[PDB]
Amino acid sequence: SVSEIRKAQRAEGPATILAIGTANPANCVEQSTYPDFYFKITNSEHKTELKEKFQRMCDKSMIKRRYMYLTEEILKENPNVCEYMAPSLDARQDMVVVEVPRLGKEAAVKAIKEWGQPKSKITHLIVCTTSGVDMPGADYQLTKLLGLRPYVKRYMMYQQGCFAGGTVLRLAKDLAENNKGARVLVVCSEVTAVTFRGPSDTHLDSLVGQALFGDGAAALIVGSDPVPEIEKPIFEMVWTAQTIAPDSEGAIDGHLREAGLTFHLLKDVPGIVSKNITKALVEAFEPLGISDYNSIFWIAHPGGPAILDQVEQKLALKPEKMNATREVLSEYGAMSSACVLFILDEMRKKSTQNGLKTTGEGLEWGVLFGFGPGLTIETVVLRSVAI
Amino acid sequence: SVSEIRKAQRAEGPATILAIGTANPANCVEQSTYPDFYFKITNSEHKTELKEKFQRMCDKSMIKRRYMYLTEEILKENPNVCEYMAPSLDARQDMVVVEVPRLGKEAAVKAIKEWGQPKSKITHLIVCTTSGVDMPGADYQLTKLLGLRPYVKRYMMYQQGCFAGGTVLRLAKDLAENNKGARVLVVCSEVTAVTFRGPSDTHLDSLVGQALFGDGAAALIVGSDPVPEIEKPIFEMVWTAQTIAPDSEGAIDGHLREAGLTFHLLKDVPGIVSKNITKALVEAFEPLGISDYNSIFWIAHPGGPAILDQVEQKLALKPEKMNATREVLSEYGAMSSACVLFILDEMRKKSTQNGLKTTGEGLEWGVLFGFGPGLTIETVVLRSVAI
Ligand SMILES: CC(C)(COP(=O)(O)OP(=O)(O)OC[C@H]1O[C@@H](n2cnc3c(N)ncnc32)[C@H](O)[C@@H]1OP(=O)(O)O)[C@@H](O)C(=O)NCCC(=O)NCCS
Ligand SMILES: CC(C)(COP(=O)(O)OP(=O)(O)OC[C@H]1O[C@@H](n2cnc3c(N)ncnc32)[C@H](O)[C@@H]1OP(=O)(O)O)[C@@H](O)C(=O)NCCC(=O)NCCS
Repeated sequence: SVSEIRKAQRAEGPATILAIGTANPANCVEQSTYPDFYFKITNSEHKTELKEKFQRMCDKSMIKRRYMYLTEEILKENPNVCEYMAPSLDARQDMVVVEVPRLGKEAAVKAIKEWGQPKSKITHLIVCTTSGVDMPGADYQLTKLLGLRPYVKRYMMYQQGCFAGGTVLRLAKDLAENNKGARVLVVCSEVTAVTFRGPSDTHLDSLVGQALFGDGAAALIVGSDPVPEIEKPIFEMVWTAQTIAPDSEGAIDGHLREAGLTFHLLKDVPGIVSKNITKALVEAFEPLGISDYNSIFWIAHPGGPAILDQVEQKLALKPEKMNATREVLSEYGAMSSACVLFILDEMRKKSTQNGLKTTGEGLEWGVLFGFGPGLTIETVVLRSVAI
Repeated sequence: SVSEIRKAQRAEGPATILAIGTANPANCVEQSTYPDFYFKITNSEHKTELKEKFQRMCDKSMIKRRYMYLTEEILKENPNVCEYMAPSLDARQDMVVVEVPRLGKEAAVKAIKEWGQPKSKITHLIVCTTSGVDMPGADYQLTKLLGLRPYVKRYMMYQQGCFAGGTVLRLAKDLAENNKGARVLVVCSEVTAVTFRGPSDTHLDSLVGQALFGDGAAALIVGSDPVPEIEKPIFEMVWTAQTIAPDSEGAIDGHLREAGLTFHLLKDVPGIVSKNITKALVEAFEPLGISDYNSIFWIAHPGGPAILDQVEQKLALKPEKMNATREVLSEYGAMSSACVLFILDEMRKKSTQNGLKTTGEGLEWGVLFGFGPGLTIETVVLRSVAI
């Protein structure tokens, strides 16, 4: 009886990513000229030293542009958003409670189109965001916007931060694998309207966030037991882990206050990530018998370029390993949770477009990393799919 | 290879609740005298009509007392919290970012003691709260406070609302069932310091929340494949669902603003719940061949007494079905997500104490309901355990 129900209820194979679709606000912000725009829009042109400092951060960022919900016209109507710290949460919340599900919606409609199956077959819905919170949440708004069934099972992940691209995958794996037929829509939608703020020379950590963060959503359809020649696997999830690096208390903290979401960097993030990445890698791939980290395909949250460079240096990865990750950093900036999902998209499209044998750059096994508050490391083990 | 990994990775039996422990702030607030305390502490004694209205709500509430982090001494130091709508989120956040994990901690240490196994066997941690958000979140604070392993896999459910006692169970089921050996610590910790506010005669819905909400945490250890005679099952989870009632847009909304968390009731919650409960029940128990709702044991989020009375009337449940739920309402008030978990505790202790044959009041099959924003209904199907 209960064991017979349990056997009939559960799926059989590994959770598989079966579609990926992305969206970004229409406003494109060039990085090259960004320090002049940002310092003028925040009435900080008098702060010469600080500005110079910010131009060096933007030039070193390895970001060419970012898409941003916030425009100059929005910023001229919200001077409290332009100050470093002024009461402004109600204004930010009003932007992102709407923008998050609207952008989410765009991304999900593309993934759903790629998937090709009836949206009423969507059984579970994971929404993930670091901007804004609301009740009913963005999961409820998206259910309504997309026309999903009313009984879809919802997972609203609010205020998670930069590692949550790995969390959503970790979550989606167990939902798809334990429920026969389940098809998970995963939406990660991040708008920086909640974090934008003016510059202050005693809060340079906050200034780094202003050079690096950008907006965007990605959506996946995740499922086990794909219907062959009807659904088309892209990646398979095999294993996951989540861990907190030692000696990293306060490395990446973010508080939602009356003045919005503030971020504070209190340790050395690039050096904590580098120092701990090997540990993560051995815990993942030692049971797979693999020890050569240039033989797997990589996905790494690009929390800025120094994380990437210090991980590549640490392990002696060839320069090419981080190509997809850096191509996403270049074109969109760090989109918090959505970022690693754009990198899966970027990798599978490039491998397919270039005639490679797998969606994992020609390779079989892959890794995806999420880095963020705690200092937290999310690891997902992937296997590519032939062709 | 991947199928062999998948077979070795997954658990076998149904997710089982193996310990439950609860905690509440030490301040006990009598309901009988509460309208005099509340109207004086919010400088609203001049509002006679409103006060009378509130005394009738408190007398009708069927709540004898509630435990509250907020004291008069805290309230005299935060007059902005005492007003209906004054800027006060930073003050509330500072209370609940600390109180949530501290209260959570108390509850979890009791469940962990009851469970009896090494805390290092805790593989997953679900924290659920509707009060406050922070990064790193309360999941991270609790990992640290309890000494859990650094690699515990964390699920931070922020700003979920009153149905999330059913969500956490739905989540815990799939984590325990898909991962061999996994042992889930589930903590639901709700402090109303984020919602307390003064009275306003054009916002009576907000006034209802002030009569009903109270604080508290509950913790569970959830696992499949219990080790017989080492771990002691209390309830087994068989099936879950989550759904959004038709025609309920805006029934229970809650916005986190600069003035704190506000709640708004825009429809008839008791009549929406009653009207839809039968549907939920048939979707759950029709595949079990059961149609007599007095033959299963009940657990219902007591979002106030009218929900309970209108559900009991609708279905013709004997008065006794809602005994445990109402005993928790009586002693603690509505503790949001934690509430239904206190009711499982209350039911299994009473059945054991009174010599009944199961922990489900002598009965085999049971149901737990979560009601909240959307208008959302969470259903969990339970089976009791012998003795
Ligand atoms: C910011 C970044 C793009 C600059 O690239 P870079 O290769 O490191 O370039 P540089 O070393 O010349 O330094 C850039 C500026 O960062 C500033 N900076 C970065 N972290 C700082 C900190 N904790 N305190 C003070 N300044 C800091 C420096 O003052 C420096 O300005 P400078 O020219 O006056 O000296 C790189 O530092 C980076 O990727 N940082 C991100 C790390 C991170 O934690 N991201 C987390 C997201 S919240
Ligand atoms: C509040 C409650 C405890 C009172 O019990 P009761 O059996 O219904 O008692 P009564 O019908 O005499 O009414 C109590 C007061 O509720 C007030 N009330 C409740 N909902 C209201 C609404 N939407 N608009 C105005 N007043 C409302 C009434 O004005 C009434 O005051 P009264 O004596 O001036 O007329 C019961 O209404 C209840 O359980 N409400 C909860 C429903 C709910 O949505 N909970 C969701 C949590 S956010």
